[PDB]
Amino acid sequence: MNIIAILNHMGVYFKEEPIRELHKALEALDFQIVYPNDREDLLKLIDNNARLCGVIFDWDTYNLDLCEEISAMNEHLPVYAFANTHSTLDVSLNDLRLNVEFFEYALGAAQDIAQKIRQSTDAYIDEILPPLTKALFNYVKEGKYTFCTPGHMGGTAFQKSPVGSIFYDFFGANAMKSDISISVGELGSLLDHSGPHKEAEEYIARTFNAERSYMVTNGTSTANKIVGMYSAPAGSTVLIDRNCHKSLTHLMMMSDITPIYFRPTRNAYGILGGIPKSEFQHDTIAERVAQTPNATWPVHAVVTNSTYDGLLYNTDYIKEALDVKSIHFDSAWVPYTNFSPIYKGLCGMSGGRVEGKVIYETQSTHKLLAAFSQASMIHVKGDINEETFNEAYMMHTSTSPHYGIVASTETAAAMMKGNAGKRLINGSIERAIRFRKEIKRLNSESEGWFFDVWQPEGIDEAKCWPLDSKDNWHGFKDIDNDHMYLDPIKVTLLTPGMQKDGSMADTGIPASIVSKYLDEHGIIVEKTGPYNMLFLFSIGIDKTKALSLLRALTDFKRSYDLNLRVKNMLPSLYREDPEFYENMRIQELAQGIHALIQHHNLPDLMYRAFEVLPTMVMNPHAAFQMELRGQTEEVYLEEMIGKVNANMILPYPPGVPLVMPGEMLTEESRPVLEFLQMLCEIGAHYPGFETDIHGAYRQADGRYTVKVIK
Amino acid sequence: MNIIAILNHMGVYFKEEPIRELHKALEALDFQIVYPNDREDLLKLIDNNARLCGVIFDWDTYNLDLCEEISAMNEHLPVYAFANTHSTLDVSLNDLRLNVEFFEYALGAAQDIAQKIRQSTDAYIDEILPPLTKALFNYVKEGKYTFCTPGHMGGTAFQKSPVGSIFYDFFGANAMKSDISISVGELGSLLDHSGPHKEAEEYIARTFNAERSYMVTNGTSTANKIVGMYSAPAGSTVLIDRNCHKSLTHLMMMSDITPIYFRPTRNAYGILGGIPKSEFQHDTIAERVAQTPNATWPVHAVVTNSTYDGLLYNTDYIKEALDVKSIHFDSAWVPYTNFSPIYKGLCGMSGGRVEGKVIYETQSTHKLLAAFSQASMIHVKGDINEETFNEAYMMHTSTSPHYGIVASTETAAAMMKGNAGKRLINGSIERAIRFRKEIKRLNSESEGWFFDVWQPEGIDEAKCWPLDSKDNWHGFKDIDNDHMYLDPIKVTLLTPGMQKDGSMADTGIPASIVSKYLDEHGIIVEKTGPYNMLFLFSIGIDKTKALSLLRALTDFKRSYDLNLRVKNMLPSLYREDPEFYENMRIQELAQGIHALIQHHNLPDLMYRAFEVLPTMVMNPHAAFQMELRGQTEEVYLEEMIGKVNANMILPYPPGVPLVMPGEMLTEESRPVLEFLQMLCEIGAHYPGFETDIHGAYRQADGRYTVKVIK
Amino acid sequence: MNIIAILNHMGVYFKEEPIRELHKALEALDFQIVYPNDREDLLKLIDNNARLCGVIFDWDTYNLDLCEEISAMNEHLPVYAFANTHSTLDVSLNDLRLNVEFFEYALGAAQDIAQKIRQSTDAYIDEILPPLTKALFNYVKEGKYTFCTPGHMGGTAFQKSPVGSIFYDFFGANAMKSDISISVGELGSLLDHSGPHKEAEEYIARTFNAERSYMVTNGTSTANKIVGMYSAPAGST
Ligand SMILES: Cc1ncc(COP(=O)(O)O)c(/C=N/N[C@H](CCCCN)C(=O)O)c1O
Ligand SMILES: Cc1ncc(COP(=O)(O)O)c(/C=N/N[C@H](CCCCN)C(=O)O)c1O
Ligand SMILES: Cc1ncc(COP(=O)(O)O)c(/C=N/N[C@H](CCCCN)C(=O)O)c1O
Repeated sequence: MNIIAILNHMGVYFKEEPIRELHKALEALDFQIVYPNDREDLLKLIDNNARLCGVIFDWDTYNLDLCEEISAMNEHLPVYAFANTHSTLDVSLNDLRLNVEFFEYALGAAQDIAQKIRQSTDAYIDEILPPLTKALFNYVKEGKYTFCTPGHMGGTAFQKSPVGSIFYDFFGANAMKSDISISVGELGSLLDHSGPHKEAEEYIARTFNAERSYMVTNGTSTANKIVGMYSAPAGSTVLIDRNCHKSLTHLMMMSDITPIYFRPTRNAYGILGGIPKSEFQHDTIAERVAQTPNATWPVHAVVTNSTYDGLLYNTDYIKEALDVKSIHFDSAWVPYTNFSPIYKGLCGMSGGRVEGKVIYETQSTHKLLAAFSQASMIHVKGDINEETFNEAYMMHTSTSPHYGIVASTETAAAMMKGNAGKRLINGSIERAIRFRKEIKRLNSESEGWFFDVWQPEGIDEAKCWPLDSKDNWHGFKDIDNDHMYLDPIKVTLLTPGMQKDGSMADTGIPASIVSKYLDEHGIIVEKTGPYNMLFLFSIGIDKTKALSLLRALTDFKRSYDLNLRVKNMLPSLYREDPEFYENMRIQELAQGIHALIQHHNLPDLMYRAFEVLPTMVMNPHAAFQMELRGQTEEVYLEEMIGKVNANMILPYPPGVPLVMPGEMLTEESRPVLEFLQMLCEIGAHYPGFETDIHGAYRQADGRYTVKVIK
Repeated sequence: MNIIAILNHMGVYFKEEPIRELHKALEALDFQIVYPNDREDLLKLIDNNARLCGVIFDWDTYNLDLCEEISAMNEHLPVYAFANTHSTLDVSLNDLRLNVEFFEYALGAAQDIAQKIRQSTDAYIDEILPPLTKALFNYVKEGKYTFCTPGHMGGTAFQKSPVGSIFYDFFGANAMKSDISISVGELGSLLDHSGPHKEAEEYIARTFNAERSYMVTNGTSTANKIVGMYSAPAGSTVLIDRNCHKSLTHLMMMSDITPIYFRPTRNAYGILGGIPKSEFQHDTIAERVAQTPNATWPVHAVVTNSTYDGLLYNTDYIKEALDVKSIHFDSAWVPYTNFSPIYKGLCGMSGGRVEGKVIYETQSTHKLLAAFSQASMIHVKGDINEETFNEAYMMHTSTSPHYGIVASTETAAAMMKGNAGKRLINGSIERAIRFRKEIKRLNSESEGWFFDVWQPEGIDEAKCWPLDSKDNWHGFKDIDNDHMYLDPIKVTLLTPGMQKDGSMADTGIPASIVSKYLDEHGIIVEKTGPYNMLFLFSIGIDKTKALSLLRALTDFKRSYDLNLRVKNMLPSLYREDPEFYENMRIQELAQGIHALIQHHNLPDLMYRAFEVLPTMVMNPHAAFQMELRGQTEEVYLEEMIGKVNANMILPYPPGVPLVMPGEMLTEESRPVLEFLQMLCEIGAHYPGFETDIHGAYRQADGRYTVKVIK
Repeated sequence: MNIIAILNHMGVYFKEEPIRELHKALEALDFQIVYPNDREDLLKLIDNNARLCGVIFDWDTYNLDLCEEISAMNEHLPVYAFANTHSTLDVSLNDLRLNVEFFEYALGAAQDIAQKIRQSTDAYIDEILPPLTKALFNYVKEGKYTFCTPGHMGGTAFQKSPVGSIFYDFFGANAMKSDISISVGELGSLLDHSGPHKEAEEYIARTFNAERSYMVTNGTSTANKIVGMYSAPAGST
């Protein structure tokens, strides 16, 4: 934050000489001087380099509208205008609102002006920094000696060891000096909500449209556990999205609560759909309560918004129709809502208080914003017991929080403020839309197969595209209108292999092969389905990465059409089993995997298996408790009918839980067993594509076992 | 790790010129060349700089015993010997065991030798690095493009923002690039225990003398909860150290487990003593089970070893005598055991398998070793159900672990390997002992008051000093012999105010004032008691910090004797309340606090309050569940007698839980109430010394309230 | 107050190279480094140059009695001892009374030691400065814009005039920037005996063995008139 831009190269000594003296004086204050050639050059320089901390220009040459253009991108960016002919009568109120400091041309005045510019730079840094992060930076500047934990003592222990010195050099001195504990009392305490930490929370609460905000250092898994534990005492009933993360299952296995599951939809690709509106109706909930033993009217409800693939709910309807006092939205995938108007009414915090209800949002700051991993936010709108919620929060938060993660959470809040943050979010949205349009365009010019994007046909402007019943791009059957919206940030690319009606095509390219190819060429997809790939076009994706992705996809298509050897096209896959892939070509491998999927009819089997709910003999807490007591045995896959499952069965695809602890497979739920057996059979044919079923254990004979209650 | 030391100043061109050529060629490979003046200079240089990666010396001038001296400090540090007169007949087997590579003198041979030295440096780095950290570093060197979480995409989003650019510049590019998720499949999965992660675990298990090892990214709080949840099913009885961390209390509030509390001792200073051997006897436990309602024979037992003040147990006796199938040692404060012989038999992992028992150790790697905060280890010795334990582990571990914390854990394991790690631990122990001896010496030669050190009178050699019933330095009454030992690392300094018999002196200086003075002068103590101050002499403490501490203590004594103004001595304290501290001098403030402590008789009241156990109406789980249901009201301090506490009451001092959730104060436990009232009265007299009682809430009127069940 | 004396010419790399690095890091912080040839040279240099703000020496070569000799001339002058063989057991209470800060020899540790020495230099300057003078210097460092008397506004009016510019160059910028009035409320008021002014009086009273002290800006003529007028009412002898 030490780059100062000086405009103009005028030809009068009485201006150039003071500017050269000021250049020397600023360099004496550790500033880096850059010289844009014109106004447009300066604007581009500001737009591309966030470390530009100041602009110096001649007022005689440029009017104060240049400051308006500068403030359109960064309203806090200090501007220094040198006045020669204009006086105090040449400035208006609107101009006086801009962040301009006025200086004059004079020999020998460079030291004072350089000091003024230094003070202005410090003030700008102070203004844009959030409170807790600024306090942490100041503490690191202090350089105090610690005799407390962590114990590496600001990295000294690492510097005393060779391997530790490598670690120190990799992570740097500042990452070690900022690693502190509550023994440093000037920083306050995360658990006590005191000092800068306290202000941090309020800062966050104002940035994310929340009444109360809590910082979590063990991810949205821990955030979900905290919210669920405060909301649902032992013996209560909770509505749970079936498309819930495994953390909700862990919470259920932790606390004795009775679950009643919302039933979401899906398509042929295996993309999880939204919960139909009827499932939020009071009569449906009452019927499920009556049909569920030891179940009363639910006191908490958890909905996944959005889904992994980017399907957001109209949350106003849910907040109005869900007759539950506590509504929690697992928004791990959408922390950027409230920073763009396209998400209005599509998130838990949207709007104001709900009478007689409390609304929670759990957000993975580290997922779609800029924050270190495990950084999570809990946002509360409504009435809570602050003491009791603080107890539930302390039971899951460590007494030695990582200050880097907490500061990253606060800095993520800070990065969303002002014109710079608005431009960040809007630019990411526009980049994703441009990539989607380019994928469609390339598909049009392509002669033969090419990747498609799972989206509406004619996307034009920046918005969350609604999923209507008339259209068939989304693949959902009889969908509710004004219910589900597609997030433009989450870009799903489709590989060939499925038809418009949901059936399989004669040929197809499993998306896992494309994922491996991208990995070999330095591109990491977020996740891969049977014929879909998810790419996150977050604030961290630039034009370079999008163009590289396009080039890699085109190169894959060219290589596949040429039918190259798997040895050369996928070197890592060949290294997995050189004998099996010695002479195989990419087309033969892709067609073999597609033929396995088609002959076993994976899409229909997966859909049928996930549209029938296994019967709940006991809640997950009871099954886990009897598992901890040793009352469990390992049986084979085919013998699981009539057995109470002890663990969660989470297969890939589709990547969501199919069987919950305390659930039993019957003749009605036999599709679950045959889908699992199909997955086990398919995963044993190609050495680089194994069966991935959490909760199932592969034996030496290749058979798969599950753990069930005796 | 690019510093090469050349020990050579010969006066022959046929050696000098090839060495100069080698210097230029090594500099071309980005090596920093240093020139020690002699053998002793080279040895000191190696001892003081862990970034030295190679030694080049002339074999004619120096025999191979110099390599022996080098390997005494670093057995992997490559040595390059230039042979002129010696041949293959001049090397013995013992010399051949040393890591020495032989070269020859020749013009024009510098490039090949420099390449060989580069390969040797890379081999050295590879040899000392642990596997998972090496994989992380290699992945960062790859520089791939991510379309997955975290979403800052290696820090790109940070570089696109001004405040984010400040954050990026502070933490550095490598910290942000190493932040990844399981979408990068080559690094494996911590949750799945696959790939390099798996190797890391095995590596850790071999370094810490554990059968199995698990890495926790949410601290020893989460590690304790995982161990307890696996070991204690709902409805089971657990033996719990009363000197337990709040995490064990949180686990009891989470799971319906019935606790039976061990009773540790304490001294006049409030230092928590060890649990007497009688509490571990089968008859005592059986009697407690008979008296405790809804209690069976305990299936789990948790012991805090060591204590906060550094008291380790003879763990062999506990393992032999404690008739519990599951014994868990909360060793958050002692992760360096197994790395020094003085701790033999003083930790859970010491020795081998206990027949019919499982032993757990929970270590805060980030507390006394070199690791990032929240890094913890679970060490298991004995038979466990790996699948059930893995489920319990997943229930508390986030699906997006901080890879930096995981790598810091592995690097902490690697830092203990070899002669360098042995020298690190031994140097820390010897530094702590030298500081203790210096404190004793300064006390002996001081005229008047001086800081004391809680230790035996005649500490000479490096060992854990036993606490004998004959000596009275430790202040414990009728202690068992060969039971408790003092860890030399944990240095407790005593300020005047107490007497040798346990009563308080006429005058005294509370340790909080000394703590504030040290904070003002850049020294952070671990924690402060009424008259004691704890300092951690970890591997991160050097001679510089120890001498700085001594200087600061002498400065405090001088300033206090001069009776300076509080305005000048403690500027922050005066800034808290300028009107109250306007004319106060340090002696008056210290004497006022000491007079309050004496008049209220804090030591005797605290001892009595922690000597009587409050009666357990219900276990903490029941109280917390009924608190989550709104069945809790708020009463004042004087009205808690006969009420069931809803939350744990943790007073400071002594910093350990006094009242647990579900416990009720009676006439037998009225000293608890008197002690709490005394603390509330004492904390309202000086604006910088407030009452610190977790679970008690100060109101506007100044009175303190606690909440109980209605 | 930026002259640091470094005292040794040892013949070992593991000490010489860190000292050279510290020399570079101290020059980066605007310090002037001097190299006395021996102990007596250093003592004479300290005696003859009050602008010496620090002494760096090797603890192996010189015991802490050299710090005693230095403190005999200036008890607040910071000394920096580099410890190699001596440990915490080699220092006594009397030595611990001296204003010595201890460092170690290590490559790459120069920036931290330079920052520590800078903080020590600032503390030394603060300790020797009186309160009101310190406040005036700090205010001048703030560089505020005044719309109040004196009216030259920190010397701007002098810089706007040729003869005024000669006057300004002669008297210097700090003299004109420190010439302020009570409109700057943070400096307090001499007439009201408030703020740093009040502290100044107390400071003066302690230094001159007086119960009360008053500052006069019009000489002992005015001081005598004040004392006499308070002491001698009209009509007295
Ligand atoms: C809806 C929802 N709610 C909560 C959480 C827990 O949040 P976390 O602890 O991870 O911060 C997640 C986490 N999903 N990601 C993990 C894998 C890590 C990311 C790999 N690129 C998974 O797929 O299991 C979630 O999807
Ligand atoms: C016996 C025992 N067992 C487990 C834990 C949890 O380990 P953690 O989650 O913190 O890694 C702790 C934690 N003690 N330290 C914390 C914070 C200290 C910060 C200043 N140095 C506290 O005082 O409450 C413990 O003392
Ligand atoms: C006993 C006594 N009491 C008070 C004062 C007034 O003090 P002042 O206003 O000057 O600060 C003076 C002043 N004497 N100085 C002048 C000579 C000027 C300096 C020549 N080098 C004189 O002799 O006339 C004094 O001698």
